[PDB]
Parts: sequence; structure tokens; C-alpha cells
Amino acid sequence: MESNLTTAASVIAAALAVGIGSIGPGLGQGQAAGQAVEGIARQPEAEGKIRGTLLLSLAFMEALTIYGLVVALVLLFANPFV
Amino acid sequence: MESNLTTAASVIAAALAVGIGSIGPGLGQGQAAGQAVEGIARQPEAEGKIRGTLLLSLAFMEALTIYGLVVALVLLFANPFV
Amino acid sequence: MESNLTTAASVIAAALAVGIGSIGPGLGQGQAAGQAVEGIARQPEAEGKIRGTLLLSLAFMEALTIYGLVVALVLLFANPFV
Amino acid sequence: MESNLTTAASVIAAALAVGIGSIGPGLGQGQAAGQAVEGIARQPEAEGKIRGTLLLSLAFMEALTIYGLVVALVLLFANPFV
Amino acid sequence: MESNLTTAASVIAAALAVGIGSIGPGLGQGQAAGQAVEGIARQPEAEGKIRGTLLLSLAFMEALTIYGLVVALVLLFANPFV
Amino acid sequence: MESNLTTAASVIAAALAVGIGSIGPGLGQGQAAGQAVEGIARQPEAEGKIRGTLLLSLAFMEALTIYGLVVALVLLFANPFV
Amino acid sequence: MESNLTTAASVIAAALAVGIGSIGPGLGQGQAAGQAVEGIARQPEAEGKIRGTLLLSLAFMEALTIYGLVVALVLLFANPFV
Amino acid sequence: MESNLTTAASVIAAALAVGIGSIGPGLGQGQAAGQAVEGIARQPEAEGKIRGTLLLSLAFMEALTIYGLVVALVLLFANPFV
Amino acid sequence: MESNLTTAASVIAAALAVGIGSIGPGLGQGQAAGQAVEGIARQPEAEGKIRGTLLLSLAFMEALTIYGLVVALVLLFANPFV
Amino acid sequence: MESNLTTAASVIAAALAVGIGSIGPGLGQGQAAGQAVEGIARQPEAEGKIRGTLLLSLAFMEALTIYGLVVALVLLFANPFV
Amino acid sequence: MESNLTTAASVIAAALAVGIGSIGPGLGQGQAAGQAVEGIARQPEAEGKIRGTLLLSLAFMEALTIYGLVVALVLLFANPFV
Amino acid sequence: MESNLTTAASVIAAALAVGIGSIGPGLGQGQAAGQAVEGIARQPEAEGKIRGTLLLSLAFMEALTIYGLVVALVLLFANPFV
Amino acid sequence: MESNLTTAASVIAAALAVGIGSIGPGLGQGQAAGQAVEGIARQPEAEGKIRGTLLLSLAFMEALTIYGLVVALVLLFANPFV
Amino acid sequence: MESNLTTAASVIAAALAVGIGSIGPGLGQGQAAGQAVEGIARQPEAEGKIRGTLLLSLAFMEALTIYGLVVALVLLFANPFV
Amino acid sequence: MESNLTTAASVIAAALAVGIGSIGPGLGQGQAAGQAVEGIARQPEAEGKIRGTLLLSLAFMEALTIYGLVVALVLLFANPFV
Ligand SMILES: OC[C@H]1O[C@H](O[C@H]2[C@H](O)[C@@H](O)[C@H](OCCCCC3CCCCC3)O[C@@H]2CO)[C@H](O)[C@@H](O)[C@@H]1O
Ligand SMILES: OC[C@H]1O[C@H](O[C@H]2[C@H](O)[C@@H](O)[C@H](OCCCCC3CCCCC3)O[C@@H]2CO)[C@H](O)[C@@H](O)[C@@H]1O
Ligand SMILES: OC[C@H]1O[C@H](O[C@H]2[C@H](O)[C@@H](O)[C@H](OCCCCC3CCCCC3)O[C@@H]2CO)[C@H](O)[C@@H](O)[C@@H]1O
Ligand SMILES: OC[C@H]1O[C@H](O[C@H]2[C@H](O)[C@@H](O)[C@H](OCCCCC3CCCCC3)O[C@@H]2CO)[C@H](O)[C@@H](O)[C@@H]1O
Ligand SMILES: OC[C@H]1O[C@H](O[C@H]2[C@H](O)[C@@H](O)[C@H](OCCCCC3CCCCC3)O[C@@H]2CO)[C@H](O)[C@@H](O)[C@@H]1O
Ligand SMILES: OC[C@H]1O[C@H](O[C@H]2[C@H](O)[C@@H](O)[C@H](OCCCCC3CCCCC3)O[C@@H]2CO)[C@H](O)[C@@H](O)[C@@H]1O
Ligand SMILES: OC[C@H]1O[C@H](O[C@H]2[C@H](O)[C@@H](O)[C@H](OCCCCC3CCCCC3)O[C@@H]2CO)[C@H](O)[C@@H](O)[C@@H]1O
Ligand SMILES: OC[C@H]1O[C@H](O[C@H]2[C@H](O)[C@@H](O)[C@H](OCCCCC3CCCCC3)O[C@@H]2CO)[C@H](O)[C@@H](O)[C@@H]1O
Ligand SMILES: OC[C@H]1O[C@H](O[C@H]2[C@H](O)[C@@H](O)[C@H](OCCCCC3CCCCC3)O[C@@H]2CO)[C@H](O)[C@@H](O)[C@@H]1O
Ligand SMILES: OC[C@H]1O[C@H](O[C@H]2[C@H](O)[C@@H](O)[C@H](OCCCCC3CCCCC3)O[C@@H]2CO)[C@H](O)[C@@H](O)[C@@H]1O
Ligand SMILES: OC[C@H]1O[C@H](O[C@H]2[C@H](O)[C@@H](O)[C@H](OCCCCC3CCCCC3)O[C@@H]2CO)[C@H](O)[C@@H](O)[C@@H]1O
Ligand SMILES: OC[C@H]1O[C@H](O[C@H]2[C@H](O)[C@@H](O)[C@H](OCCCCC3CCCCC3)O[C@@H]2CO)[C@H](O)[C@@H](O)[C@@H]1O
Ligand SMILES: OC[C@H]1O[C@H](O[C@H]2[C@H](O)[C@@H](O)[C@H](OCCCCC3CCCCC3)O[C@@H]2CO)[C@H](O)[C@@H](O)[C@@H]1O
Ligand SMILES: OC[C@H]1O[C@H](O[C@H]2[C@H](O)[C@@H](O)[C@H](OCCCCC3CCCCC3)O[C@@H]2CO)[C@H](O)[C@@H](O)[C@@H]1O
Ligand SMILES: OC[C@H]1O[C@H](O[C@H]2[C@H](O)[C@@H](O)[C@H](OCCCCC3CCCCC3)O[C@@H]2CO)[C@H](O)[C@@H](O)[C@@H]1O
Repeated sequence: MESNLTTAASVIAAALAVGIGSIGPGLGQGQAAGQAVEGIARQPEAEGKIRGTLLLSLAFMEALTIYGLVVALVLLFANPFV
Repeated sequence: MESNLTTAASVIAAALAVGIGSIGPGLGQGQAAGQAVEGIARQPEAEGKIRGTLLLSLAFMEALTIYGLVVALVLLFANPFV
Repeated sequence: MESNLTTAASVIAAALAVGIGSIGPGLGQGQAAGQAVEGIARQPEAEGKIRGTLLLSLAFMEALTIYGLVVALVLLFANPFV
Repeated sequence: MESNLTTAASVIAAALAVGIGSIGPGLGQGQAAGQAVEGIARQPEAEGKIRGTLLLSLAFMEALTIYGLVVALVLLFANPFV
Repeated sequence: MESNLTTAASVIAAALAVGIGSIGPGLGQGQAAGQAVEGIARQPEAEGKIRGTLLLSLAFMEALTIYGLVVALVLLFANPFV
Repeated sequence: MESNLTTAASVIAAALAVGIGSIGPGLGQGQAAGQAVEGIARQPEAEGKIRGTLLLSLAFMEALTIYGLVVALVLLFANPFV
Repeated sequence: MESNLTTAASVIAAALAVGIGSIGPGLGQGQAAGQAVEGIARQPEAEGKIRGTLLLSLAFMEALTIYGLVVALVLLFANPFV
Repeated sequence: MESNLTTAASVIAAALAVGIGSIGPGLGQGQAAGQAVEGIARQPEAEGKIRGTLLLSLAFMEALTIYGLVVALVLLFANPFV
Repeated sequence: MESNLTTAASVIAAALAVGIGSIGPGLGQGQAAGQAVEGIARQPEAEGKIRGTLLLSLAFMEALTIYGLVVALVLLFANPFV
Repeated sequence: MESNLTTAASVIAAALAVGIGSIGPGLGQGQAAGQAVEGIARQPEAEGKIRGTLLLSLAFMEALTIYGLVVALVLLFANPFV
Repeated sequence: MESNLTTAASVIAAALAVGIGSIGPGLGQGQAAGQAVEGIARQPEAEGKIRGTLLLSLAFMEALTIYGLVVALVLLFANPFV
Repeated sequence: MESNLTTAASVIAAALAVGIGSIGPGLGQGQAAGQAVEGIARQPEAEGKIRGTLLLSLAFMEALTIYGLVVALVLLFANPFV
Repeated sequence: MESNLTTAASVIAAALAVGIGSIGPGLGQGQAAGQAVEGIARQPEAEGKIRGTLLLSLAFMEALTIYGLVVALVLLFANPFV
Repeated sequence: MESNLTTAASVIAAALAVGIGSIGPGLGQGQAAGQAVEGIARQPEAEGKIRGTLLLSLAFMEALTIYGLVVALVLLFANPFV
Repeated sequence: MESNLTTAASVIAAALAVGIGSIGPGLGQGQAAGQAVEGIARQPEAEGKIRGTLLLSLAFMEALTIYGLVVALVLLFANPFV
């Protein structure tokens, strides 16, 4: 077992990196998704093209929070200091 | 039974990750869903294409918060430090 | 009757997780529900399609807060450290 | 009687759990309910479909706070530490 | 006339419970009622249905703040620690 | 005369319980009132029904802040600790 | 002439109650009044029914802040503790 | 020339009460006044009815801040403790 | 000269009283005045009725800050403690 | 070159007075002037009336920030304590 | 060289007096400018009158931040204490 | 397993870099993509152009959060101090 | 080479002045510019009158931030104290 | 290795520089890019003119963050103090 | 390898200046750019006039952040004290 400052900072850091990490993307995806379904009702014929661009967008946004997830796991599993 | 700083942090870290980490995704899902039923109401014939594109979005968004859940479960059940 | 830091941290943590945890999803569910009723007033024939999609959405949002409910219940009944 | 740090944290925790845990669902129901009635005015023949779907959603949000309540009640009546 | 940390946290917690706990429901209700009177003016003939559903929502919202009151009262008249 | 922590926490608690207590309801009532007068201009014939539902609403909202007022007076006049 | 903590708090408590306690009600009244004169302008014939329903609202809202005023006067002129 | 805590607390308290105290009512009065002039431009014949209702509203809002002015003046000239 | 805690609090207090006490009325007048002129443009023959009513309201808000000013001036020139 | 708490609070208070004291009037004026130039474009023929009332409002708003300047100058050139 | 508290408070004060000082006017001017150019596109004939009233407005707003600038320079160059 | 201030600041900085750094891009992208799917529904025939420019923007925005990741990685895998 | 409090403040003061001092003016300029190109697009013939009135505004706004820049350069290059 | 206060400040500083420095430009690009595509949909023949101008602006904002990046990289790889 | 307060203050200061410094201008540039593209879609013939005005605006906003870049670079490479 270990318990210095760094271990403590590490676990908090981990949590913040995904907690704060998901706020922007959280909102972002909601926005895009909303527009796409509204679009799909307007032009059902256009669903595939829309579904396609939505996904491209959803990728980019989810990547942002995964960067936090990645940092979090380096801090818990591959921690460079403790 | 253990108690030090790192354990105290670990539990606060847990809650923040899962708590904070829900703010964005939750607002986002509400936005996406609202638009979809509004969509369905406009063009009922398009329900399926909407329900489908919506399930897509919801997963991406939900997954965002599931990253925080993961971090919490590690901190609680597979802690590297304590 | 133990009262170290980690017990006081736990109780605080359990509260935050489930309290902060409900903000986004509480708001979002309202957004979704609102559109659904406005929808049902516009196309009462589409009630069931609307109702089903809404019900699905609500579950997705309800989960988000349930993750904070699960972390809280571990911290109270399955506490790893104290 | 007993007045350690954990009993102190426990009272505050219990209050935070329901004080904050109501903000989200509090706004949410008001949005949903507002929509409902406005719809009922525009389309009175849909009252039962509206009212019904509305009632459904209302439950979901109400639960979001009842989770905070539950935690509060444990921290008070079934406290695991003090 | 006993005075300790736990008694101090108890009076503060009591107020925060009830006090913060009004913000959400207070706004939410205004929102719902605003729509109702607007609706009642658009379709006086629907007043009954509108009044009826409004009362339903009010109740659901009032109950959110009552939970805070409930805690406040426990902390002040059935405090488990002091 | 008395002056421990609890007396001090008590007086502050009292103030917050009504100060914060009135914010939500404060806004809420403004909203509903506004809509009702706007409604009354639109359908003067409908004034009684409107005036009726407004009042029902204004009750509910004022009750929320009175819960704070009640806590405040227990803290000043029926204080359980000091 | 007295000075301790509880007296120092009592005065800060006073101001907060009356200060904070005005924020909501003040915004709310502005909203209600604005709508009423706008109302009056639209349908001048309906002045009286508006003036009347408005006086109603204003009282409920004003009363909210008067609760804070009461708490302050007690803290200053009928203090239980100091 | 006394300078205990309670005198420094008083001066701070007097300032807050009258400063914070003016935020809501300052905003609200503007809201009301705005509608009133926009109104008078729409129905110059209704000027006096509008003007009278406005004048009444303004007084209600002005009181709110005057309560913070009264607490301030006690704290400076009728201070109970110091 | 003299530099106790109360003189220190007194300068800050005096500044807070007018710095904050202007925010509310500051926005309020701008809203009111904006409306006024816009109305005058739409309905120039109403200039005197507009301008007059506007002037009235402007006074009311201006007073809200003059209260902060008054307090400031007392804390500075007629200080009851230091 | 005297230096004490009261002199430090005096320089800070001076800046906050003038600095914070600009936020409200600054926004308010922009608002009022924005309407005026918009109005002057809608009805060039009314420029004179519009310019005239705008100047009135500007003055009322400028005076709010001047109060802060006034305090700033007293604290810096006629400080009563140091 | 000099370095007491006051020198330190002085330099910070200076910075805040212009930093915070420019926020309101910063926004304010943007608003007015925007409206004036929008106005100028609408009524090019009316450019001179508009350009005139804009400038009058821009003066007033810039003066607010100069009051901060003035305080800042008294603090750095004509500092009354240090 | 070294632990010092600099190592603690390093884990926290790493998380804040990536975590805070997502807020802007996350929202921005949602905004951009929301418009794209809306556009693709308005003019399916333009999908190609719309998709193409959207990808350009996404890239520019993704690169903003990547800078934070980059720092996070330096601090964690090429830390210059520890 | 010097180091004390006043020098440490001087550098933090510098950044705040130039950093904070850009917030308002930056948002304001964006607003003014946006409106102008929108203006130009509507009435291309009026470009010059817009470009001209815009340059005017931009200078006033930019100047606001230049006050903060000045304060920083003094603090760094012509410090009165250190 | 070395772990003074300046290395600690240096890591945090470097993270703040890019975490915060992205918020502004992050939202900005999303707004700009959203507009762009929406325009391209309405007016596909203008794609190259739109896309081009858009690209231009995108650079400008991207630079705003690259400045934070640059600072970060200096504080890390070319640190002037530690 | 010096590490006094003023070096740690410098590094923090450099970061803030350039990070906070980019918020307003980052947002504002987006606002301007958005209007410009929407504009170019409305009047592709006006592209060059629009494009030129935009380019001018962007430079004005870019400067604002460049002032924070200049203060940062002094603090790192031309530091007056340390
Ligand atoms: O006190 C002796 C210990 O001191 C060092 O760290 C000490 C340090 O001195 C002390 O300030 C620290 O308490 C500081 C509490 C800071 C709380 C902080 C708040 C936000 C970020 C996360 C948590 O505890 C450390 C425990 O290791 C060493 O790391 C440790 O090996 C050594 O035994
Ligand atoms: O200083 C006494 C001893 O304290 C150390 O740990 C101490 C540490 O220094 C101290 O800051 C800590 O109390 C600090 C309380 C901070 C509360 C914290 C804030 C946010 C995160 C959750 C809660 O207690 C530790 C108990 O493990 C170690 O036991 C030992 O190295 C050291 O000698
Ligand atoms: O009961 C004695 C225990 O002391 C330690 O905790 C100490 C700790 O050192 C001390 O800083 C701490 O006071 C620190 C107050 C921090 C407030 C904290 C903020 C987050 C939410 C909970 C409240 O009190 C503890 C009392 O137990 C250890 O946690 C524990 O191992 C040990 O047994
Ligand atoms: O021995 C006398 C009693 O003292 C203890 O409490 C002590 C405690 O150690 C001390 O930190 C405490 O001062 C701590 C001040 C904390 C302020 C608090 C923070 C959140 C809630 C509102 C305000 O004072 C208590 C005494 O009034 C114990 O709580 C109690 O069991 C014991 O009987
Ligand atoms: O260190 C002395 C005692 O420490 C513990 O409680 C101490 C604690 O350390 C101390 O920080 C505490 O005062 C510190 C202030 C606590 C603020 C906190 C903020 C949110 C949660 C509620 C209150 O007083 C307690 C009085 O018992 C335990 O009672 C026991 O380990 C030990 O007797
Ligand atoms: O210091 C001796 C006294 O200690 C206890 O309380 C002490 C306590 O120790 C001390 O931390 C406390 O000062 C703590 C100041 C906390 C200020 C707090 C901030 C927000 C909530 C309201 C006010 O003063 C109490 C005065 O009673 C007992 O209550 C008292 O009987 C005893 O005489
Ligand atoms: O510790 C010394 C003595 O202090 C006690 O009271 C002390 C108390 O402990 C202390 O925290 C307090 O100073 C604390 C200053 C906190 C400022 C407060 C914060 C928010 C509410 C308004 C202002 O002064 C009291 C004076 O009555 C009692 O006089 C006595 O029991 C004790 O022995
Ligand atoms: O003049 C000596 C007086 O000391 C006490 O107050 C002390 C107190 O103990 C001490 O914590 C206090 O320093 C505490 C600083 C708290 C700052 C406070 C925050 C709220 C707004 C006002 C400023 O200084 C007082 C100086 O008087 C008592 O209030 C008074 O009975 C006694 O006569
Ligand atoms: O004896 C030398 C002088 O010292 C006293 O002030 C002392 C005081 O006791 C002490 O708390 C003070 O440090 C207190 C630091 C408080 C920071 C302050 C908070 C708000 C306003 C801006 C920053 O230092 C003063 C000395 O520079 C008295 O104020 C003065 O009358 C006396 O002549
Ligand atoms: O305790 C020493 C002195 O305490 C009083 O003033 C003390 C006070 O206690 C102390 O907290 C204070 O420094 C404490 C910092 C005060 C911060 C406060 C925050 C907002 C209001 C303005 C500043 O310094 C004073 C210097 O005189 C009185 O001057 C006198 O009772 C006594 O001589
Ligand atoms: O410590 C001895 C010195 O004490 C006085 O001031 C001392 C004072 O005691 C001390 O609290 C102070 O440190 C207090 C640090 C407060 C930081 C503050 C935070 C916001 C406002 C700007 C900065 O340092 C002063 C340096 O002069 C006298 O001014 C000085 O002549 C004397 O030599
Ligand atoms: O107290 C020891 C000595 O400290 C004095 O200066 C001290 C001062 O007291 C102390 O608060 C200070 O450390 C205070 C650190 C506060 C950080 C500050 C907060 C915001 C503004 C930027 C950073 O260091 C000074 C070094 O010049 C003087 O050197 C001397 O008069 C005194 O005897
Ligand atoms: O001697 C052991 C080591 O201790 C020093 O660091 C000490 C330092 O003095 C002390 O203030 C520190 O406690 C300070 C707590 C500050 C909390 C911090 C604030 C922002 C970043 C997250 C949390 O503890 C360190 C020990 O763990 C040095 O940093 C290091 O070089 C040295 O080798
Ligand atoms: O005073 C002891 C040492 O002080 C300096 O660093 C000290 C410093 O004074 C102390 O406040 C510090 O702990 C204090 C907490 C610092 C918080 C800060 C907040 C944002 C920036 C990052 C962290 O620990 C250092 C450990 O080295 C220098 O290392 C050196 O002058 C000396 O050896
Ligand atoms: O290296 C020893 C140096 O000590 C002084 O600074 C001391 C100072 O007294 C002490 O309060 C300080 O700890 C204070 C911690 C304040 C944290 C601060 C917050 C703003 C951003 C940067 C971090 O540590 C310094 C360590 O150097 C002087 O600055 C310098 O003249 C002297 O040479």
C-alpha cells in the first residue's frame, strides 16, 4: 500500500480528467444528435447522408473525453511517479 | 480496515467522477431525445429512422459517463495505491 | 463507532455523487418529456411512437444518476477501506 | 451525545444529498409540466394521452431526488460509521 | 445548552436542506403555472383539465422541497447524534 | 447571554434558510404572475378562471419559502441545542 | 456593549437575510409588472382586472422578502442569544 | 474608538445589505419601466393607466432595497451590541 | 493614523456599498432607457409621455444606488465606531 | 511611506469601487445607445428627440459609476483614517 | 526600493481597476457599435446622425474605464501612502 | 516511488490540461456538426461540400484539445523536473 | 535580481491587467464586426460608411484594453516600488 | 530530481496556459464553422468563397491557443528559472 | 536554478495572461467570422468587401491576445526582477 501526496493527487486527477472531460463533449453530442434527428424528420430521404456525417462528428467529440480517460488510466495503472 | 489521505481522496475522487461526469451527457441526452419525439410527431412515418439514429447518439453520450463509472469502480474495487 | 477522515469523506462523497449526479439528467429528462407532450398534442395519433421513444430516452438518463446511486451505496455498505 | 467529524459530515452530507439533488429534477418537472398543460390547451381531446405520458416522466425525475433522500435517510437512521 | 461541531453542522445543514432545496421547485412551478394561466386564456373551456394536471405537477414539485424539510425536521427534532 | 459555535451557526443558518429560500419562489411567482396578467389582457372574459389558478400556484410557491421561515424560527425561538 | 462571535454573526446574518432575500422577489416583481403594463397597453379596457391580479401577485412576492426582514429584526432587536 | 470584531462585522454587514439588496430590484424596476414605455408608445391614450400601475410596481420594488437600507441604518445608528 | 480592523473593514465596506450597489440599477436604467428611445422612434408624437414616464423610473433606480452611496459616506465621514 | 492594514484595504477598496462599479453602467449604456442608433435609422426624423432622451439616460447611468470614483478619490485624497 | 503590504496591494489594485474596469464598457461599446452599423446599412442616408449619436455614446462608456485608469495611475505615480 | 510537490502538481496539471481543454472544442464541434446535419437535410445535394468543410473545422477544433493531451503526455512521460 | 512580495504581486498584477482587460473588449469587437459584415452583405453599396464607423468603434474598444497593457508595462519596466 | 516551488508552479502554469487558452477559440471556431456549413447549404455555388474565408478565420483563432501552447512549451523545455 | 516566490509567480502569471487573454477574442473572432460567412452566402458578389472588413476586424481582436503574449514573453525572457 502507498499513501503520499502524489498517490492522492493522482486519484483526484484521474477523476477530474474524465468528470470535467465529459462536460463539453457531453453537451456537444446532444446538440448534433438533436439536429440530425430533426433533419431526419425533415428529409427522410436524406437519412443515410445525415447518419453518416453525425457519426463522423460523434467520433471527434468522444475522442476528446477519451484523452481524459487515457490520462486517468496512466495515473492509476501506468503511474510514472507512484 | 485502512485510513489515510489517499483513501480519503479515493472516495471523493470516486463521487466526483461519476457525479460531475453526468452533467454534460445528461443535458445532451435530453436535447437529443426532445428533438427526436418532436421529430416523430412531425413525421410519424419516419419513427424508425429517428429511433435508430437516436439510439446511436444516446450510446456515445452514455459511454462518456461510463468512463467516469469505470474510474470510480477502479478507485473502489481495484485501487492501485490503497 | 469509528470516525477517521475516510468515514467523513465517505459520507460527503456519497451525498455529492447522488446529488450532483442528478442535475444534468434531471434537467435533460424534463427537456425530453416537454417535447414529448408538445408532440402528443400536435399528433395524438403518434402518441405510442412518441411514448415509446421517450420511455427509452428516460431510461438512458435515469442510468446516469443510478451510477451515482451505486457509488453511494458501495461507499455506505461495501466500503473498501473503512 | 457523540460529536466526532463523521457525525458532523453526516448531517451536512444528508442535507447536501437532497438540497442539491432537487435542483435538477425541480427545473425538469416544471419544464415538462408546463409543456403538458400548454399542449392540453391547444389540444384538449388529447388530455388523457398528455396527462398520462406526463405522469410517467414525472415519476422518473422524482426518483432522481428520492435517491438523494434515500442516502440522507441512511446517513441518518442507518449510519454505517457513527 | 450543548454545543459541538455536530450541533453546529446540524443547524447549518437544516437550513441548507430547506433553503437550497427551494431553488429548483420554485422555478419549476412558476414555469408550469405560467403555462397554465396562458393556456387557460387560450382555451378557457379547458380550464378544468388544465387546472387538474397543473395541480398534479405542483404536487410532484412540492414534494421535492418537502424532502428537504423532512431532513431539516429530523436534524432538529430527532437528531440521531446529538 | 450565550455565545458558542452553535448559537453563531444558528443565526447564520436562520438567515440563509430564508435568503436562499426565497430565490426560486421569488423568480417562480414573477413568472406565473406575468403570464396571468398577459392572459387576462388576452381573454378578459377568462379572468376569474385565471385569477383562480394563479392563486393556487402562488400558494404552492410561497409554501417553499415558508419552510425556510419555519426552520429559521425553530432556530431562534425553539432551538433544540442552544 | 457586547462583542463575541455570536454577535458578529448576528449582524452578518441580518444583512444576508434582507440582502440575499431580495434578489428573487425583486426580479420576479419586475417581470410581473412589465407584463401588466404591456397588458394594459394592449387592452386598456382591462386595466382594473390587471391592476387587481397584479396587486395580488406583488403581495405574495413582497411577503417573501418580508420574511427575511423579520429574521433580521429579531436578530437585531429580539436576539435569543445575545 | 472601539474596534472589536462586531464593529468590523457591522460595517461590512451594512454595506452588503444595501449593495446586494439593490441587485434584484434594480434589474426588476428596469424590466417594468421598459415595458411601460414600449407600452406608452403603442397606446399613448393608455399613458395614465400604464403610468399609474408602473408607479405602484416601482414602489413595491423600491421597498425591497429599503429594507436593506433600514438594516444598514440600525447597524450604524441603533446597533444593538456595539 | 489609526489602523485597526474596523477602519480597514470600513474602507472596503464603503467601496462594496457602491461598487455592487450599482450593478443592478446600472443594467436596469439601460434596459428602461433603451426601450424608451426605441418607443420614441416608433411613435415620436409620444416623446413627452415616454420621456416623462422614463425620467420617473430613472429616479427610482438611481436611488437604489444612492443608498449605497449614503452608507459609504457615513462609513467615511460620520463613522460610528472609528 | 506609512503601511498598515487600513492603507492596504484603502488602495484595494479604491480600485474595486471604480472597477466593479463600471460593469452595470457599461452594459446598460451600450444597451440604451444600441437602441438609439437603431431608432435613429428607423426614423431619422426623430433623431433630435432620440438623441435628447439618450443623453438623459447616459447621464443617469454615468452618475452611478461616478459615485464609485467619488469614494475612490475620498479614500485616496481625503482618507479619514490614514 | 519599497516592499510592504501597501505597495503590493497598490499594484494589484491598479491592475484590477482597469481589468475589471473594461468589462462592462467593453461589452457595452460592442453592442452600440453593432447596432449603428446595422442601422447604417438600413438607412445609409442616416449615417451622419447615427455616427454622431454613436460617438456621444462611445464617449460616456470609455469614460467609465478611464476612471479606473485614473485610479491606477494615482496608485503607481501619485500614491498617497507609499 | 518518488513523491514531492512537483510530482503532485504534475499529475493534477496533466488532468486539468486534457480535462478543461475539452470544454471549448466539445461545445464548438457539436455546434458545427449540428449545423452540418441540418444543412445536409436542407440541401442533400450539397452533402459532399458540407461534409468536406465540416471535417476541416473538426480537425482545427480537435487540434486545440490535442495540445492539452500533448502537455499531459510530456508531464507524464517526459517530465523535465521529475 | 530582486524578490519580495511586491515584485511577486507586480508580475501577477501585470498578467491580470492584460488578461482580464481583454475579456470585454474582445467580445465587444466580435459583436461590432459581425454586424458590420452582415451589414455589408445586406447593402454592399454602403461598405465604406460601415467600414468607417466600424474603425471608429474598434479603436475605442481596443483602447480599453490598451489601458491594461499600459499598466502592465509600467509594472514591469517602470515600477515605482521595485 | 529537483522539486522546488517554481517547478511545481511551472507544470500547473503550463497546463493552465493551454487548458484555459482553448475555451475561447474552441467555442469560436464551432460558431464560425457552423455558420460556414449552413451557408454552404443555402448557397452551394459559394462553397469556395465560404470555405476560403472560413479557413482564414480558423487560423486566427487557432493561433490564440498556439500562444498558450508556446508558453507551455517554454515553461517545460526552455524554462528560464528551473 | 533559482526558485523564489517571484519565479513561481512569474510562471503562473505568464500562463494566466495568455490563457485568460484568449477567451474574449477567441469568442469574438468566431462571432465575426460566423456573420462573414453567412454574409458571403447571402451576397457572394460582396465577398471581397466582406472578406476585407473581416480581415481587419480579426487583426484588432488578435492584438488583444498578443498583448498577453507580450507580457508572458517579458516575464519569461525579459523579467525585470528575477
Ligand atoms: O509528513 C511526512 C510526509 O510528508 C510528505 O508528504 C506529506 C506532506 O508533507 C503533507 O503536507 C501532506 O498533507 C497535505 C494535504 C494536502 C491535501 C491535498 C488537497 C488537494 C490535492 C490533494 C490533497 O501529506 C503528505 C503525506 O505524504 C511525504 O510525501 C511523505 O513521504 C512523508 O512521510
Ligand atoms: O504530519 C503527520 C503525518 O501525516 C501524514 O499523513 C497525513 C497528512 O500529512 C495530512 O495532511 C492529512 O490531513 C489533511 C486533511 C486534508 C483533507 C483532504 C482534503 C481534500 C481531499 C480529501 C480530504 O492526514 C494524513 C493521514 O495519513 C503521514 O501520516 C505522515 O507521513 C506524517 O508524519
Ligand atoms: O481517528 C484518528 C485518525 O486520524 C486521521 O485523520 C485525521 C486527520 O489527520 C486530520 O487532518 C483530520 O482533520 C482534517 C479536517 C479536514 C476536513 C474534511 C474535508 C473533506 C470532507 C471531510 C472533512 O481529522 C482526522 C481525524 O481522524 C486518519 O485518517 C486515521 O488513520 C486516524 O485513525
Ligand atoms: O470537547 C468538547 C467538544 O468539542 C469537539 O468539537 C470541537 C472541535 O474539536 C473543533 O474542531 C471545533 O472547531 C472547528 C471549527 C469548524 C467550523 C465549522 C465547519 C463546518 C460546519 C460549520 C462550522 O470546535 C468544537 C468545539 O466547539 C467535539 O466535536 C465534541 O465531541 C466535544 O465534546
Ligand atoms: O484530532 C482530534 C479528533 O479528530 C477527529 O475529529 C476532529 C477533527 O480532527 C477536526 O479536524 C475537526 O475540526 C475540523 C473542522 C472540520 C470541518 C468539516 C467540514 C465539512 C464536514 C463537517 C466539518 O474536529 C473534530 C472533533 O472531533 C476525531 O474526533 C478523532 O480522531 C479525534 O478525537
Ligand atoms: O475555545 C473555547 C470554546 O470552544 C468551543 O467552541 C469554540 C471553538 O473551539 C472555536 O473553534 C470557535 O471558533 C471557530 C470559528 C468558526 C467561524 C464559523 C464560520 C462559519 C460558521 C459560523 C462561524 O469558537 C467557539 C466558541 O465557543 C465551545 O463551544 C466553548 O464552550 C468553549 O468555551
Ligand atoms: O480561543 C479563545 C477564546 O475564543 C472564544 O471565542 C472566540 C472564538 O474562539 C474565535 O474563533 C473568534 O474569532 C474567529 C473569527 C472568525 C470571523 C467570523 C467568520 C464568519 C462570521 C463572522 C466573523 O472570536 C471569539 C470571541 O468570542 C471564547 O472567547 C473562549 O471560549 C475561547 O477560549
Ligand atoms: O478588541 C479585542 C476584541 O477581540 C475580539 O475580536 C477579535 C477576534 O478574537 C479575532 O479573531 C479577530 O480576528 C479575526 C479576523 C476575521 C476577519 C473578519 C471577517 C468578517 C468581516 C470582518 C473581519 O480580531 C478581533 C479583534 O478585536 C472580540 O470581538 C472582542 O470582544 C474583544 O474586545
Ligand atoms: O503595528 C504596525 C501596524 O500593524 C497593524 O497591521 C498589521 C496587522 O496586525 C496584520 O494582521 C496585517 O496582516 C494581515 C494580512 C491581511 C491581508 C489583507 C486582507 C484584506 C485587505 C488586503 C489584504 O499586517 C499589518 C502590518 O502591515 C495595524 O493595522 C497598524 O495600526 C499598526 O500600526
Ligand atoms: O489582535 C490584535 C488587534 O486585533 C484587532 O485588529 C487586528 C485583527 O485582530 C487582525 O485579525 C487583523 O488582521 C487579520 C486580517 C483581516 C482581514 C480583513 C478582511 C475584510 C475586512 C478588512 C480586513 O489585523 C488587525 C490589526 O489591528 C484590533 O486592532 C485590536 O483588538 C488588537 O490590537
Ligand atoms: O513582517 C514585518 C513587516 O510587517 C508589515 O507588513 C507585513 C505583514 O506583517 C505581513 O502579514 C504581510 O504578509 C501578508 C501576505 C498577504 C498577501 C496579500 C494577498 C492579497 C492582497 C495583496 C497581498 O507582509 C507584510 C510585509 O511588509 C510591515 O508593513 C513591514 O514594514 C514589516 O517589516
Ligand atoms: O515575516 C518575515 C518577513 O516577511 C516579510 O515579507 C514576507 C511577507 O511577510 C510574507 O507574507 C510573504 O509570503 C506570503 C506569500 C503570499 C503569496 C502571494 C499571494 C498573492 C500575491 C502573490 C503571492 O513573503 C514576504 C517576503 O518579502 C519581510 O521580509 C519582513 O518584514 C518580515 O519579517
Ligand atoms: O524533502 C522532501 C521533498 O519535500 C518538498 O515538498 C514538500 C513541501 O515542502 C510541502 O510544502 C508540501 O506540502 C504542501 C501542500 C500543497 C498542496 C498542493 C497544492 C497545489 C498542487 C496540489 C496540492 O509537501 C512536500 C512533501 O511531500 C520538496 O518539494 C521536494 O523537493 C523535497 O525533496
Ligand atoms: O521554505 C522552504 C523552501 O521554500 C521554497 O519552496 C517551498 C515553498 O516555500 C512552500 O510554500 C511550498 O509549499 C506551499 C504550497 C505551494 C502551493 C502552490 C500553489 C500553486 C503553485 C504550485 C503549488 O513548498 C516548497 C518546497 O520547496 C523553495 O524550495 C526554497 O526557497 C525553500 O527550500
Ligand atoms: O528562496 C528563498 C526566498 O523566500 C521568499 O519567498 C518565499 C516566501 O517567503 C514563502 O511565503 C513562499 O511560500 C508561500 C506560498 C504561496 C504560493 C504562491 C501563490 C501564487 C503563485 C505562486 C505560489 O515561499 C517562498 C520560497 O522562496 C522570497 O521570495 C525570496 O526573496 C527568498 O530568496
